[PDB]
Amino acid sequence: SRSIMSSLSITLNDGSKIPWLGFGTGTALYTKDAEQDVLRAIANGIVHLDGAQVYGNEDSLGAAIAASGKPRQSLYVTTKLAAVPAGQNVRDTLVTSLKKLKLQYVDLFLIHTPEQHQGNLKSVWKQVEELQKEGLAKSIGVSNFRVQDLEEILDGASVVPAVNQIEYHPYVFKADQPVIEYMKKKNIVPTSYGGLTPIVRFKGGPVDPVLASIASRVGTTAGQSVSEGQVLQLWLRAKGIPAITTSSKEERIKEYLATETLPGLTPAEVQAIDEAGSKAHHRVFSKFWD
Repeated sequence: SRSIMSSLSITLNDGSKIPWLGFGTGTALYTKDAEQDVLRAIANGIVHLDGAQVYGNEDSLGAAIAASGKPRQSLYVTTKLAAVPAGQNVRDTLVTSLKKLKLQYVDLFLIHTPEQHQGNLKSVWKQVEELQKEGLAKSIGVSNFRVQDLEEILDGASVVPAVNQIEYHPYVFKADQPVIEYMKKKNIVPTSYGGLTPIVRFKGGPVDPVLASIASRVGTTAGQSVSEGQVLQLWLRAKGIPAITTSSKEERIKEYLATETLPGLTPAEVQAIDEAGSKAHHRVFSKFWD
């Protein structure tokens, strides 16, 4: 049965392994849908589940884990700090998350965005470092942090964030080159959300014929049909960047799973996607980056 051990994973700077393929509750409107989506993801073999405080779906993620019958120790669970409610501290929010998730610890706890902690980034990160010492979060990281934001929290830090979860796909490749290079020097692993943006929101752009050509190649090598969407995930796999996905259709979930083991892209293929993506800038989330 699929588990963290039995799945493709990426090693973090603290020694632990995060599964390369993840599934996120995202901005799912109804918790009833969110629960069924996570159940579908676990049942089809995804073992990395991404939640957040701010969208209220931790309860459904916890209920789905309990209802799936899969041992919690087989699964990697992430959640993310929203704004700190008045009269509370960071630890208070994680205790609340863990009660909703029905867990004793999360595998990964992230600051969801620097925009919610303006003037307090150093303080918040120190609090997150203490939550790792306390045993409530195995690994700690950030989300949507620019180079400027990382410099701020790294000044006088005892722990370097294990990951920076960001929007990442070919249409932000050119703009993100500085933060990607910075993270590589500090050994911060980027993780991707929004990986299918080019073909879901901007179909008809310059990357499409490149994806079509590469999908035909990968499919010929593998002996099965391969989609443009699967090539976008192989692009992330080739860069060592975990892909957090969002679609709930069992047919698409099975497509995602296949990308874990499809033939990898060659250097010329990755470069061709980099180039074609660099012909357009389309940033869908965290617009303060622009």
